[PDB]
Amino acid sequence: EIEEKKAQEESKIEDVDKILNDILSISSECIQPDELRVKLLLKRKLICYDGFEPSGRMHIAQGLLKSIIVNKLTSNGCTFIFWIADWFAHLNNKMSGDLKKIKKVGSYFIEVWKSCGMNMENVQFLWASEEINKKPNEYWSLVLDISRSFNINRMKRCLKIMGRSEGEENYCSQILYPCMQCADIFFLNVDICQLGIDQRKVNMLAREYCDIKKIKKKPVILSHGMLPGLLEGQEKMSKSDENSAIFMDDSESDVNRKIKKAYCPPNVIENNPIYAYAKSIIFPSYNEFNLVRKEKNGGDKTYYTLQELEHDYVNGFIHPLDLKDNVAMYINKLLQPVRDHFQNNIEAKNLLNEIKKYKVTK
Amino acid sequence: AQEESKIEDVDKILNDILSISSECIQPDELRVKLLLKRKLICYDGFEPSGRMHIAQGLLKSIIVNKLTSNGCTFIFWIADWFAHLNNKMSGDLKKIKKVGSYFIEVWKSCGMNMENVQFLWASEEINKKPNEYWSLVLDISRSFNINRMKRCLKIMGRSEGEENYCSQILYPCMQCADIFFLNVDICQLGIDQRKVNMLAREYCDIKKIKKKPVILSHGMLPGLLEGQEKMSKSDENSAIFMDDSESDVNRKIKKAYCPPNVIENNPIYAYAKSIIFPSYNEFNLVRKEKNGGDKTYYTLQELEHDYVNGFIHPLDLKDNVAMYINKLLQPVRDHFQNNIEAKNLLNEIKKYKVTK
Ligand SMILES: Nc1ncnc2c1ncn2[C@@H]1O[C@H](COP(=O)(O)OC(=O)[C@@H](N)Cc2ccc(O)cc2)[C@@H](O)[C@H]1O
Ligand SMILES: Nc1ncnc2c1ncn2[C@@H]1O[C@H](COP(=O)(O)OC(=O)[C@@H](N)Cc2ccc(O)cc2)[C@@H](O)[C@H]1O
Ligand SMILES: [Cl-]
Ligand SMILES: [Mg+2]
Ligand SMILES: [Mg+2]
Ligand SMILES: [Mg+2]
Repeated sequence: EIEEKKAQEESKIEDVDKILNDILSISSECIQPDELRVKLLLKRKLICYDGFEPSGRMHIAQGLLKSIIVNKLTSNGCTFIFWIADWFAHLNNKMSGDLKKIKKVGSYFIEVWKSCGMNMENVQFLWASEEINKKPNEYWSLVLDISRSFNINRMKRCLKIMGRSEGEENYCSQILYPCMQCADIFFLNVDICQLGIDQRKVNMLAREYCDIKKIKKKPVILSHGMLPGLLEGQEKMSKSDENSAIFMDDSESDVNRKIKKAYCPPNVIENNPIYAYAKSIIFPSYNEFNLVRKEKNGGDKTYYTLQELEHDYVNGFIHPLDLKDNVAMYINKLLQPVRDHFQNNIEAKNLLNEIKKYKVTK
Repeated sequence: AQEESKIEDVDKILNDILSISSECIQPDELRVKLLLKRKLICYDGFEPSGRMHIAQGLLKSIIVNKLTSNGCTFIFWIADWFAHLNNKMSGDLKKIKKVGSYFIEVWKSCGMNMENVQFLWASEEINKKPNEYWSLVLDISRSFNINRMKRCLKIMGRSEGEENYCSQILYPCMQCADIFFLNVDICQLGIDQRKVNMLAREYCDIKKIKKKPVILSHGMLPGLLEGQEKMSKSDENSAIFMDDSESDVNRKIKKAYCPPNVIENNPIYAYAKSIIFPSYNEFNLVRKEKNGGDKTYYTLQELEHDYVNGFIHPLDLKDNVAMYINKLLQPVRDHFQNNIEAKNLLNEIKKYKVTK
């Protein structure tokens, strides 16, 4: 009974190390893998979350890239919260600060995520407005206590989380908003903040708040990297950077048109967004990269690892046009279930029609 | 023609109010208000951050009773969450609430036990309508930049000099929201609060709200010692407290600043002018014959002439101001000496360390 106990304990540590190692694989940065390892030792599921301003069409980093990450976590003992940050978009002047339009876009985001090929068993969609107003004393008390703990300058270091900067006129809303986002982490009892690296400053503020308050339960920051825009030098795909985005409602022709003229330098993967889509979206989705091409250009070839793919790209074995053509085809295939849903479901088709009539305000 | 009477009345009302007030942001709006066949809503707000000083009881009572007697409601906003946000009473909301309770006991025994006065708790009222309240706070924050809002630091007793926490941006957004949340017609606070009252009127113009609050600011009662332009818990030994005993009052007044011939920033004279003379409609100065003998003052003009000309020595003014303050505090003393439950409450809050 000492050797089966030993074999019971060994098998558990190997499981955790493998669970940790590929939870880390979706990530650009983890603020303490050792703390993540610790948290995966709990019997319970770990609460993870990301949050979204409903501010316009959804681009493929928020749908396609997101679902890969969420699927990895929910198949590894996590629960995942999508926080529909409607009050936040309103505070940040989005959708002309019209909350009815914001909530329409939020419903649209949920329709997208539900047809994204995410396993939904351990996924929840929570609306900021609804949840804050279920427990408004607890929530605003937290907001106020966070505001007392940090000075203004420190909080202005979080402007990037709302797409703002010191350069513009800074409204007091830009102090309230990061206090609220920080409060959300505690309000939602999050174990893992799982947002893009542009949100990291307010996730670090939350850890700092823990030290200030002598809270030992600190959230782990599991940041994912920025999916780049189509054009050279666009580090971040977004509605804000013109011509940078493929959207979740783009048609098969739109995707083909956008990929064709995207930046894809020969022999180079640094700052190459076509390669980035291959590496961050297609390869995790398919677990191989199957490069299809004409016999004239070398026929088809399957890449079973990312190193294989990189090697053949930098040495000119893969021409840019072959890389672009396959990336377009795989993005189109990954968007097929979303397209089907908005063609076959007339309520959802309606809703997409309504939200596309809106004006994208900043 | 009976609106003739209506207009004569209101004009008299307005003249009295402006005299006691230090500044009124638009008499003409206040006149329009006073000519609404409804009850106007007035308010003042207090952080429960320590013992109450005489500006907040004895002086407060004079303007409150003038407004309520004309049909107004006067809300005393017990700003418990604001005190916690402003780091008072060690941020112990339980102590803040006990202080708030003791405030109500003081106010009820110094002239505010009345139908037209409401004692409302900030925490309680915000949590009845939290979506409405916080939506306002957020929309106010969107409307003003950080520099504009830091111009309100004085309303919390803070300055640009010290470390400015984000709580000092949130607090004025919340105090501004209160004005609309409480449907206030007249903000009747000290002049140290005027920056955020002006922000509320600016918010109305930004939002095209035509119902704008009148700001009716009262002047600051000076502290006991030289150059303390404002009595406060903040300056130690600046304050006479509503719970001070007769020996405490006598001790503090004897020690106080009272420059001969000088009325400017002379706190002893300020207490005579702003509290005693309005409360009694006269000032009876008791003195020995060799020092000028007893004299009854029926106007502030004569009191000022006699003081500036050296007819009233500072010791005589002090002895009489102390007598009168003790007289005015007698109903408070009797309440806390007899109402054993108020007695126990005073004994507890006296034991609280005042924090900033
Ligand atoms: N190009 C890209 N590549 C990869 N990830 C991306 C890219 N663009 C955006 N994201 C990620 O999408 C999510 C939404 O983005 P956004 O709506 O801007 O978030 C905000 O405003 C946040 N303050 C919203 C918010 C509010 C409260 C709260 O408690 C949590 C969050 C974030 O995780 C972004 O990092
Ligand atoms: N020496 C003095 N002479 C004459 N009046 C004085 C003197 N000292 C203080 N007051 C006056 O007493 C009252 C309380 O004072 P405080 O508790 O400091 O107020 C604050 O902090 C206010 N932000 C509290 C507040 C919060 C929310 C809101 O919706 C309204 C108000 C104010 O009206 C002061 O002007
Ligand atoms: Cl409400
Ligand atoms: Mg082929
Ligand atoms: Mg009453
Ligand atoms: Mg005599």
